Amino acid sequence: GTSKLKYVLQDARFFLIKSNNHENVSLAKAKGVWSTLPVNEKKLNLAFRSARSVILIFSVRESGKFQGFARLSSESHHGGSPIHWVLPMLGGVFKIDWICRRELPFTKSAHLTNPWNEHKPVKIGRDGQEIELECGTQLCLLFPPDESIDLYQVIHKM
Ligand SMILES: Oc1cnnc(S)n1
Ligand SMILES: Oc1cnnc(S)n1
Repeated sequence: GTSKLKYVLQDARFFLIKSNNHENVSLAKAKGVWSTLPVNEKKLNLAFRSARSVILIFSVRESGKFQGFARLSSESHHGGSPIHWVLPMLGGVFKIDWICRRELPFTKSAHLTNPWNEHKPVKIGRDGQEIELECGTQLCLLFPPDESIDLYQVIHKM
């Protein structure tokens, strides 16, 4: 069902994350981690303390798709096991819990606009662009359900 998903997304904040390659999204899906540039690290740390859930919606540059979405489970932290990001600065590491590892083509989100980016289609935005609550909620509900994920453990972290 979609009820636990809606519960996780209640009053959440949403951020568009743009990866330059598929390899970095693969690492994030395998290890439950993300790292970003300092400007966005600051925004995400501020958001993590401000909201019951912070959702990252991932899109690989030039792919024409989103590759899934995940919820921050921590603020960024330095040290830890090194992540071999295939780079084209990546300071702290956020731990993330994946909510959906399935893709969504941009053609399916054409009816959603982001008020925080001039009401342009939600696929449009720089890395770190915040997505308004209603737009982000509907975008997440468009993804195919990911039956491999159990949101019970995520709900307990809120
Ligand atoms: O492709 C990637 C991987 N990790 N951080 C960033 S900003 N981009
Ligand atoms: O939580 C973390 C931090 N750093 N590396 C890994 S693999 N996980």
